[PDB]
Amino acid sequence: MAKEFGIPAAVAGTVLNVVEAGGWVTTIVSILTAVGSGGLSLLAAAGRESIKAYLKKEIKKKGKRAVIAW
Repeated sequence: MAKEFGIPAAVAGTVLNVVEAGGWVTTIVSILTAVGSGGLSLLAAAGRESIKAYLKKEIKKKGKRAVIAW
């Protein structure tokens, strides 16, 4: 999230913590839209898939730490 979307670690970690805690899609969308272009780009990358499901799958694929870095 950091290297490929320019989302800072503190925001990225917050978002992934919400994902892992089973938080609401609305919360994730609000944080990502508020961080600006990087968050908008990440939402775009998810396509039509729920941003929650998309990040869940990225965490499964790469591990949480690597998703933050990404």
